Amino acid sequence: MKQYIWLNETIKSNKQLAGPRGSYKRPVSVDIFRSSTILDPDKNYLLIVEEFHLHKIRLPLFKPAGHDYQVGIFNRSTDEIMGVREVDFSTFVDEDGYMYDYVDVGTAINETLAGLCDGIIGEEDIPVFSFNKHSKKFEITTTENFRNGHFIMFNDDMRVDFNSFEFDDIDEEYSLVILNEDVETQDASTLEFLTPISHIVIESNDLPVSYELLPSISKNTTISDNTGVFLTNYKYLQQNNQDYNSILFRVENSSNKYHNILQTNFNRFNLSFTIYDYDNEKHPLTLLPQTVIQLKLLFESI
Amino acid sequence: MKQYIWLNETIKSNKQLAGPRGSYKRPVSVDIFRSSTILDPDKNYLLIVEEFHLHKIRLPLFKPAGHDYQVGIFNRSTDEIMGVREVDFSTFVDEDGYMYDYVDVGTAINETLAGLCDGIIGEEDIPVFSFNKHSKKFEITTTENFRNGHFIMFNDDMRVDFNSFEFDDIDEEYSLVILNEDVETQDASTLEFLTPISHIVIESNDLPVSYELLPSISKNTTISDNTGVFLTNYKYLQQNNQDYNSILFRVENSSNKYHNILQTNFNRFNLSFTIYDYDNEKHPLTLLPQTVIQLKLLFESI
Amino acid sequence: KQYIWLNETIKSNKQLAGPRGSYKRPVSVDIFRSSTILDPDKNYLLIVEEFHLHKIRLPLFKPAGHDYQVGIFNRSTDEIMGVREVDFSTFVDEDGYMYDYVDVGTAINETLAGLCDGIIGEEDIPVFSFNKHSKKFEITTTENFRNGHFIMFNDDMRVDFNSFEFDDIDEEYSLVILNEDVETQDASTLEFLTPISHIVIESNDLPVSYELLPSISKNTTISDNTGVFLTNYKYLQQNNQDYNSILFRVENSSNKYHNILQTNFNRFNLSFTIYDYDNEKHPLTLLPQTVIQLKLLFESI
Amino acid sequence: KQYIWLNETIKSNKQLAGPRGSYKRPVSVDIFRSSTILDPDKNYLLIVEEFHLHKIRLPLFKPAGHDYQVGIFNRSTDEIMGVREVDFSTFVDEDGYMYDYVDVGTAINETLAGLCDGIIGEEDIPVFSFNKHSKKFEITTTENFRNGHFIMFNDDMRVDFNSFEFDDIDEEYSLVILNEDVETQDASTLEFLTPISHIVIESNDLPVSYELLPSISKNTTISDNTGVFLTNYKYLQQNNQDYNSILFRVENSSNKYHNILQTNFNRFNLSFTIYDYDNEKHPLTLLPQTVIQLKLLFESI
Amino acid sequence: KQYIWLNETIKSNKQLAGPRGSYKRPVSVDIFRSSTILDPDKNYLLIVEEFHLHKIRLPLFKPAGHDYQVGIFNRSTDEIMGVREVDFSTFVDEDGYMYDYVDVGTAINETLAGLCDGIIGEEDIPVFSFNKHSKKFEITTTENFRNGHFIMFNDDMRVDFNSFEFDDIDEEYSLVILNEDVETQDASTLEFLTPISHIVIESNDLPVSYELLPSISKNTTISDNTGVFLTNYKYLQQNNQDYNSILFRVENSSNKYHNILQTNFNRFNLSFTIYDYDNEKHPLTLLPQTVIQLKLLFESI
Repeated sequence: MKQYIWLNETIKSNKQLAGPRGSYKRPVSVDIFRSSTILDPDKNYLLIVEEFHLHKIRLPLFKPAGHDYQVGIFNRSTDEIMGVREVDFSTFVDEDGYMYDYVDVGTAINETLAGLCDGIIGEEDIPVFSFNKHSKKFEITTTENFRNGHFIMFNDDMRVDFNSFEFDDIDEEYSLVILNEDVETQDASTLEFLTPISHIVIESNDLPVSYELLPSISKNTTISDNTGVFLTNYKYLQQNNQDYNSILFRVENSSNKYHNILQTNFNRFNLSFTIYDYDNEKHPLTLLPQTVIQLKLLFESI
Repeated sequence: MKQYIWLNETIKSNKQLAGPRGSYKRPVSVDIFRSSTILDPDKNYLLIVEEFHLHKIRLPLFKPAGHDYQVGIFNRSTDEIMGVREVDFSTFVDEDGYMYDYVDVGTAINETLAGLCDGIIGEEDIPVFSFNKHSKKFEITTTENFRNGHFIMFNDDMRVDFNSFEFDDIDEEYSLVILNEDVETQDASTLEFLTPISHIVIESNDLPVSYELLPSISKNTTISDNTGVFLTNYKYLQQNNQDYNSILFRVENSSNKYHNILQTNFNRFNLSFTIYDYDNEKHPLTLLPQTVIQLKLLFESI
Repeated sequence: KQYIWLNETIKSNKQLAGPRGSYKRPVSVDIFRSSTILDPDKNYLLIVEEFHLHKIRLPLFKPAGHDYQVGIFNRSTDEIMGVREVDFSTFVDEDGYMYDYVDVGTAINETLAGLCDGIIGEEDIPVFSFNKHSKKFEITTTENFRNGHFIMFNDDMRVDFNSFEFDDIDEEYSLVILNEDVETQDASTLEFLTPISHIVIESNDLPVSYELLPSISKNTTISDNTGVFLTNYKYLQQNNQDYNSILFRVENSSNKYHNILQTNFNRFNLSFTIYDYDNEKHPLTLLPQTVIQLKLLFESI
Repeated sequence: KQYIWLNETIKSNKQLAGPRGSYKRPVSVDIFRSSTILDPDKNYLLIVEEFHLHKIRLPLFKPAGHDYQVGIFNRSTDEIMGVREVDFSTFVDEDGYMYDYVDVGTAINETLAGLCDGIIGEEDIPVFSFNKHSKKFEITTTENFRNGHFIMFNDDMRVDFNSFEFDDIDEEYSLVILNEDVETQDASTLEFLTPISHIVIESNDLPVSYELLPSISKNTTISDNTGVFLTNYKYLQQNNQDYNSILFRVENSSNKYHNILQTNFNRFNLSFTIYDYDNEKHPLTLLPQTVIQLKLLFESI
Repeated sequence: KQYIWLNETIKSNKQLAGPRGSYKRPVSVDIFRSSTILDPDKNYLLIVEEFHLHKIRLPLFKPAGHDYQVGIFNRSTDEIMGVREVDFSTFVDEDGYMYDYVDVGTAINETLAGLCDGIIGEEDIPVFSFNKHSKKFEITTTENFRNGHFIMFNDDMRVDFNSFEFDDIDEEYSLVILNEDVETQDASTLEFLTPISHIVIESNDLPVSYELLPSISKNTTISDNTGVFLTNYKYLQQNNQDYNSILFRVENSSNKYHNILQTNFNRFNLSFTIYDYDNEKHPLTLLPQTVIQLKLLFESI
């Protein structure tokens, strides 16, 4: 008596629908609509998302608002701090608050550093902070008399997010960057610390499916009655410096991500793709002209 | 007594059946035909494709119809667009609309670029777009005098499909390729953005099996009662520059990939292999003279 | 629910297998137990949990399946100078196999050298070899050859050595494009050369459900053909190693079950059989050093 | 069958965690809902589907679990010159931990150089160091030192730094055989240095069946000991990163269920505890930048 | 459906294990609880969910299993000059094992260097060694040795060092084809050298269904032999490390269950045992630094 009902669905795009480079920000959404009912009224069903493919989409790599970076210059002779300046990303950011290239994250940190040294260090001893495309690691390029005279300072947010450099803590907030070579690099990639993207989610405002329990909407009370609809949640990881992506999800062996279907009598519902950031700020996945999206669902009877 | 019924099948080929280099384009198809009935009438069954092997077949690597590429050249001194041309693939394409080598995709982009430099730029400083066999990444080769004078422009389709270059957006369509060295290469492979092949499916016109639910045929309306018989969905990924492949599948992941058998009394049925492109255009998997195809089905009783 | 486990092993020696396995003794075990294995009141499924074929020999190539031909194309006259079949007969064992991809490379080389005996000077004769390091075939050439001529591969050579760069001239032959002294394959193609498809465990006398097979006949489609298979392991040739240690362990998503039809037995045979891509089955044979391990599960329903 | 999902998060900041996580705030969450979570008619299993410990600091070394000693052996006189315990006192935090293998190397070195200063000249004093790039420890020496002397490692040093080649002179000490100026480990041994074994989710108040534990008594065997564990993540230190982002997802082992004993509840606590290899348990703590995510599944039966 | 989890650990030290594990104390634990573990009215399966054997020492080679012989062949005379069997006696520990592939290389090298003593000049003696970096054995030779002579491997050597290029002259012996100074294996063959087959958890007194085993005596094939195995871990030697840290974690949907026959018990013993390819059984033993972890599941039906 076990029944398997498979529902495929797709989304084509174009320049008229999405605008140049996805300027219109059209959310990825699909209206499933059929002439008859999908499920039998005698049976109880579970819903699982078997697969999806988000082919040719754009995702942000950095979100300055979440971070509070600061750089500084220390002196060896006087043994005191020369200055401290916050990293200003304002010129590099798009309207929605995001950046799309770790070269630009590296550039912004460099301009803050070069600007801080303007009065106090000579031109050819100004250290350069940059992002290497090959190794996916940030590097610090320095002269030998700079290393003898001064140190570069990172505050705790810079310390943590660029953790694979070598550090020597001077106080509660600031740390010195230990530099022995002309070109010093990270021991390891830390791009996972910089990406704002946490999860990608499929939701539905009208599908009669059992909600997931959530914590309190407010920041105050532990007590909560809050719920939400989630059909699958895919954990996103940023392996490299590619803002343009092609994301394949295929359910594996265990396939534990089931949700109860509450009402059998329906022929219509909406599905949407939503991106959650690490700060829990929600925003929709948007189409490019060249985006194709595939989706496969399974309604399984019990 | 739960029952496992296993069904094996193979296709050998030759030069008479398939034609030279598979000229005849005979679809991969099998008629399973047996003496007595395959299943018991007293039981209900699920069908799952345990394993297949597409041994020595050919697959296309690129499909120019779906892409609208344009290159261009931007002068720094005048600070204006000098020329723009569409990339023409007509001289590289086979009967069905496909190409079979990423070198040729590189060459086509190169000749477009050379043709656009014909009148305006001197012969020694003409840039060379190419495909590196060793790294699976496309490269742009340039002289120092060219980089001081001019830029290479990619439109939004080029931008997306060759995204791992460093870009600088000048306009709603075109973006500048930032070049700092003689030979500049992609920071990541983008062959996944070029392959027209999405899925490879096994289907049947006469097996009494439950249909999967499909989206609307008509462009205007969203409603649909469209259906189709799909026995398995193999997702394809282009790993390298190999048109000739040996494709193995074993069901270690898709525990859920079952289909209901509606009738128990059948004696014979057809199976055929079909390739779906990303534009959802259907075309059959075809034989070479050297093709061997293996296939294993499971009828599992409930 | 009942889980009944059954271990078996085959130690080998020079007296049982002969020197270099010259006796060709099939890998085979007779299980024989004092009482009945399964209790008569229950119904059972059989599954093969693991085996280990430790220290055995497998072939890497089988010339009979392939029809290789090489040729020389003159670029000046713009015509074919000659064509010859690749003969593997000096390289093959009694059973029809070869055991090293160096030898497969050597045989293609000697065919290519022989065809250039009268036509081209000694110094420009091209060399086709197998690299042990990269598992890729290579073509060594002089610059004088590359201007004058091209090497030709027929379609079987084209498909099996597909990762070279090719240019078709007619419906059978293709030109090998060569721009450097030492040109090599873009990717390994050993998967195209191995004859080994599957390794299987079968039984003459175990009361188990048979798998449905296609027709033995050359012409007709209709079939009542069947056969006993307890597991089938897909084999892939990763490198140039004829000697192998093959480990199989069942992953969690467990489908490879077979119905036991009769509970009343205390004795059965198991045999290991190799299947090739041309469907020709032959037995897995013992070496003196071979150890074989096996674990079966009888799981009740 | 019913699937009840429950998500939770912990945002953090400078005021909650303190500078560099100095306040040592345990990673903990109180769930609290207006209505009851589970239907009283049904029976449930609990499984932790996923968590993500994003931006946390973990120790890389814990001196109290080791007893390291270096020494010097003279080749000519063929006797032990001296021996000393490696002093980690200066390099350690309040809680007894270190966070960099560069500092583990430095501590071993200063003990080695302190033992040499009266009996070996400056030029020939060997340098023990950690290599950031290869993730392997190294010993830098002069040819004059190699011929005159040997470095001595005791058993604990011998085992934790096992990829150097060794020569046992007595039942405790071993000679480090050195041929080049810079000699390195044949393999990384960071897995032997980490104190972190498991990371666990526990709950004092959730009505879930306990896991059976052995006695806290070292001498006696008998035990009635128990504890609430909802999942246990095995941790592996691969590199020199104290700052981590740890992701768990139940693809591997969905056998990890615990019986819910009481359906009637709307409140419980979840905490993240770290267990070292000596079984010393301690709380996972927050940095200002930490974000923690958590997903539980109550599944009916 | 009930899930009963039982944890267990062994925290070693110098006094329990002895210096370098001198005391050869087997890895064994006694579970002993106040009340009965399982419910009397229910029926149970047992699965081992995970273990961790952290800081143990395993052997890499076992000479008694192999009969290695090298030889030398003259090109000019076209005959065998000499043959000698490879003696490992001077390298082997009390229990018949060796712990470094360098020493296996050295032992073959001395057997080779003793055979050349009277026959070949000092410079032209070939060197057999193990390359630590590549995990491959190597042969170093001079130009005039390759022109003058060949090295011979017998069939046992041929099979265990199969990655070299070979050429057979006789039912037992084969020639090692050497074209360059330093010649190496085309593939690693440490898997042909490890004597370790699997690591097993046993129990004398746990009331659990035994696994069915073959005959102890090789005379007859009939057998009523049985043995208690709770889990069965296949071991693979991937490098030259004798000191290891072995982690086992079960797959989501494993079949590796055993039937518990009696629910009325509160005590049992677990022990870790190593099985070799010759089926010889020996206990896993503690070092002072060893930590053992273990998690059982009893799952009701």
